[PDB]
Amino acid sequence: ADTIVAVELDTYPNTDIGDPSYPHIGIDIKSVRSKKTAKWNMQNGKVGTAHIIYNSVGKRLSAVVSYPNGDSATVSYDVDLDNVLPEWVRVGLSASTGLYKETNTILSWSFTSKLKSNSTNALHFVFNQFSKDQKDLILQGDATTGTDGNLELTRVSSNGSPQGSSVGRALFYAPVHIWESSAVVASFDATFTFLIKSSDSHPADGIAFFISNIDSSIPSGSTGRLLGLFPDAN
Amino acid sequence: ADTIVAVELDTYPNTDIGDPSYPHIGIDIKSVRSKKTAKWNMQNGKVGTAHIIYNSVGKRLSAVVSYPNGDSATVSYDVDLDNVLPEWVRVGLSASTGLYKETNTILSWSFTSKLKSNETNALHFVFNQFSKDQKDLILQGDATTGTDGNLELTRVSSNGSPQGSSVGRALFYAPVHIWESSAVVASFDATFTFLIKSSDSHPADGIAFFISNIDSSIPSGSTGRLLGLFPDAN
Amino acid sequence: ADTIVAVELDTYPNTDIGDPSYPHIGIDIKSVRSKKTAKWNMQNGKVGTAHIIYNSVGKRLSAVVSYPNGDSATVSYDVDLDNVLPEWVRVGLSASTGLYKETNTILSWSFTSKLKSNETNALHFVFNQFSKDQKDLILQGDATTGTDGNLELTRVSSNGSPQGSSVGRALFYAPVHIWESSAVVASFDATFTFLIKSSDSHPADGIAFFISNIDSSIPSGSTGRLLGLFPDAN
Amino acid sequence: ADTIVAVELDTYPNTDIGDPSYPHIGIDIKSVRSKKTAKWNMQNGKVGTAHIIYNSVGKRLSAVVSYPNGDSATVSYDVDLDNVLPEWVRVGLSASTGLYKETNTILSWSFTSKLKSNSTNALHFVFNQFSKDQKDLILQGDATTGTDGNLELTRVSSNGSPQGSSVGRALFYAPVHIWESSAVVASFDATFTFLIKSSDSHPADGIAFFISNIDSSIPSGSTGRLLGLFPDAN
Ligand SMILES: CO[C@@H]1O[C@H](CO)[C@@H](O[C@H]2O[C@H](CO)[C@@H](O)[C@H](O)[C@@H]2O)[C@H](O)[C@@H]1O
Ligand SMILES: CO[C@@H]1O[C@H](CO)[C@@H](O[C@H]2O[C@H](CO)[C@@H](O)[C@H](O)[C@@H]2O)[C@H](O)[C@@H]1O
Ligand SMILES: CO[C@@H]1O[C@H](CO)[C@@H](O[C@H]2O[C@H](CO)[C@@H](O)[C@H](O)[C@@H]2O)[C@H](O)[C@@H]1O
Ligand SMILES: CO[C@@H]1O[C@H](CO)[C@@H](O[C@H]2O[C@H](CO)[C@@H](O)[C@H](O)[C@@H]2O)[C@H](O)[C@@H]1O
Ligand SMILES: [Ca+2]
Ligand SMILES: [Ca+2]
Ligand SMILES: [Ca+2]
Ligand SMILES: [Ca+2]
Ligand SMILES: [Mn+2]
Ligand SMILES: [Mn+2]
Ligand SMILES: [Mn+2]
Ligand SMILES: [Mn+2]
Repeated sequence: ADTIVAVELDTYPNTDIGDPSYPHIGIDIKSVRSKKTAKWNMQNGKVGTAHIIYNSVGKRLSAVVSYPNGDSATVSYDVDLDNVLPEWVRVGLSASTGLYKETNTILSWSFTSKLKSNSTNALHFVFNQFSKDQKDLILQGDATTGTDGNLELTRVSSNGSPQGSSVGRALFYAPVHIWESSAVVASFDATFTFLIKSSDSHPADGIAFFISNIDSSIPSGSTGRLLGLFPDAN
Repeated sequence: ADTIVAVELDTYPNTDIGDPSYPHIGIDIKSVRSKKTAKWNMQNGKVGTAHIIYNSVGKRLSAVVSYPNGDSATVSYDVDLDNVLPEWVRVGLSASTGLYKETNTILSWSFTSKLKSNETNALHFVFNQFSKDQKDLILQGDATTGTDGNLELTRVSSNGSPQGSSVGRALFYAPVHIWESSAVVASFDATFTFLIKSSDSHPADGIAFFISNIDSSIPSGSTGRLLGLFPDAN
Repeated sequence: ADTIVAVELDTYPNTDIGDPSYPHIGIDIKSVRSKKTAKWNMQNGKVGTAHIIYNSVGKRLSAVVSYPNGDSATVSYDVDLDNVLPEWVRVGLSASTGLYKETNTILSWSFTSKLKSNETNALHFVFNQFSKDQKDLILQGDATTGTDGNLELTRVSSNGSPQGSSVGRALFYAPVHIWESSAVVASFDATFTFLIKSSDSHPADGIAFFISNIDSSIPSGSTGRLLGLFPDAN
Repeated sequence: ADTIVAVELDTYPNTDIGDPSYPHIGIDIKSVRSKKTAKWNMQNGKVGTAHIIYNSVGKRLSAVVSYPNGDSATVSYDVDLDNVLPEWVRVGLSASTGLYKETNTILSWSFTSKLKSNSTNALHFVFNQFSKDQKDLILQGDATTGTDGNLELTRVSSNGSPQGSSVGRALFYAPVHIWESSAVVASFDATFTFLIKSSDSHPADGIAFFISNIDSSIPSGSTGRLLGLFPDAN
């Protein structure tokens, strides 16, 4: 299967599969069943910001999600990504809807990865605007870009209305050398701003930043609770 | 054919096709026949640094090549890249040998592109070492990656000996959005360090940083004076 | 006197001292009488962006001023700043009013300087929010920081009204090493966003990004057309 | 007393004040007695690199010291620096010798701090070469810069021999806004490369990256095991 590291903003509690019984942020290591979660109040129709930091030296993947009012949720998990991820990866953003839905709108996305010995390899990109033809993104499933300048990870019905059983992802075009055996520091950070909007009984399913094998594809049947990330709930 | 913008470090005077009659640096705009050149003393077997700066506001593409002893060559050309390049490009390094040869070894290469506004998209990468399997580079022709942690643009022997009739290029994997009609600033810079070494009667043929259409390939017969860049000498 | 290189956003035509007869951006080198100007449509009450670029290869001091409707004015002047500026400087923002007035509100300011090779010294600061007690800015004359996250270079009344005969500057706290003899490029850039509002159909006097000796202070009487920069209009 | 957060590269075990009985990197929070240490193989006369990372999400102050053969030592300590540091600080490098001595030579220092909320205030500096009159560094005690491009924190004799009972520090000229209550992520990193050379039975006393109140000065008698940081060994 693919190998997945993800920070999910999980708007829908699937308690059947380990979710806590609230919207949450969580850190996913090779499983949709988060290794750590924090209660998250998603603010409907508001623009949130997710910051994801992996500290290669502290061996700690950390995330915060916040909204302009001050409200933030924070999660940290101690992990050495050297033992999890392959050396080369693609990075991206994933969202899904299932029986319930929400807009999974990305308004900006940056990423910085650095491999240090004494000499550094580094990759930084920032999207503050997405083109209708955003050639440096691989769009997968239902994901689209433009002309409002946003990345729509799942189907949105152009009057702005979220569609259910949708799954979409965007990966940065270039593979990322995310760790190296000889790298003293293999750190990365990612930032994205998003607009989740739902009028549903409950919003579902969430957005994730993720790191995958290079050839990673949306697994068959990963709408809903699987966030476009996983083939199953294991 | 391809659309090419390049800064050449041309180790070989092809005075039959417009070269000045000395090793030179030059700024190539859709032709191997540089728009501006400066005399350049290539220092055999020394590590040189090339800095390329495109100032989108100043509409000036500038280049310096220097060596540790301070000796530098500078060229600037006034040009609006909006009128030359397609919106989406690949950026890369090119080198060739012909009837004469030299090593065209790249030891480092960084690039930063930024589009403002009204906000900023950016791409920055830096390579200080090149891996055997450098997945974020499209290698073309004879170009191979390290060790000695180096990018060899043209054929060299494992024991350091350059080959004639060689052409190779390395392009960053991701397409770059190099300008956009609504960009207030569409600037970029590139830097690379290189080791050109020859025991030939004359070193040839040079190294270029270039920017091409996304699908750019080595044009047939662009070994030698063309310097993996152009289909002919027009 | 101080030594001043400035990029002026001059709102008030002082035709008796060589201003053209329209609001303009200009490049000032040791004189308030710009070496080069471009006509500028100041958009009253709109948030403008100024971007300022110089490197020691092209030696072209460029500035663009743009508003989010996409109107922009650009000005460039080739000038060798090695020959103009002290090696070490402070960098700053300055603004002034005289008989006529405007708010000279800075909403953000960023600056980068670099000296490469053989390696890099760099200074980069970004202020997107100014703090009430901004310990890394030297505020001079009427300049004040909020709350409201803004820098008001010149005095604004309680009722929102800009006051005349005001001058103020903010300089970054650290000296900046603007050129170094062994450097093979020296580059700087600066960007700032600003909000000039006038209810006089006579906004005055304007805002400058400036570079000066480290001990630079507001020349006496440099309110109004002298922009907080010059002791006289020579 | 100053408030000190520091990462120490402690060459000399002062077991009577809680050092482990080996050279060590440690995390110091308001005491010379490190909250956490790791055993460190100081490679006499090799250029080492220290990397220090903290962010306010993960709140893990991590540091690694490595040498080009790939030997590294890492230490991390979870600590909420909001509760330790003043909001504004100066950042610096400190070193000392006592009865025993070592060159405490700094070959490079880079620092970045950022305060993000909605998408950022930032300070970044890098010194790869120290200038004889480095106007953006505040040198304290025995510390001296240039003409060799290095910063010698402690006294080195004309014949190359390091002197005992020496303390010197370099702080960056500007105050750094290390935390802000409205920031959702405050982060800093620091990298420095160093060359510790002893010809004796033993090297002492070590080098620290430190963060302090803006008016921080060398405490009296803080040569030796106090590393220029602390007034006592409490
Ligand atoms: C076992 O019963 C299930 O009930 C839920 C909804 O109540 C439904 O889950 C689907 O929709 C949610 C919300 O989008 C997703 O999280 C799930 O993955 C799934 O698609 C089941 O289908 C059943 O009715
Ligand atoms: C007609 O004579 C030409 O002679 C030159 C060199 O003697 C040769 O040029 C080749 O080699 C150079 C140097 O490497 C390249 O720049 C050229 O493109 C070419 O490959 C010509 O082929 C002719 O013989
Ligand atoms: C000529 O006498 C004055 O009238 C002028 C206006 O022409 C005024 O100049 C002041 O105001 C302008 C606009 O703000 C500035 O550019 C000048 O420097 C100055 O402050 C004089 O002060 C007198 O009123
Ligand atoms: C016990 O008397 C002293 O001997 C110690 C060392 O054992 C010496 O300490 C000095 O040197 C060490 C090593 O440099 C430092 O860590 C100390 O702080 C101090 O400078 C004393 O000075 C006496 O010689
Ligand atoms: Ca869920
Ligand atoms: Ca040639
Ligand atoms: Ca004027
Ligand atoms: Ca000690
Ligand atoms: Mn979950
Ligand atoms: Mn040529
Ligand atoms: Mn003017
Ligand atoms: Mn210790």
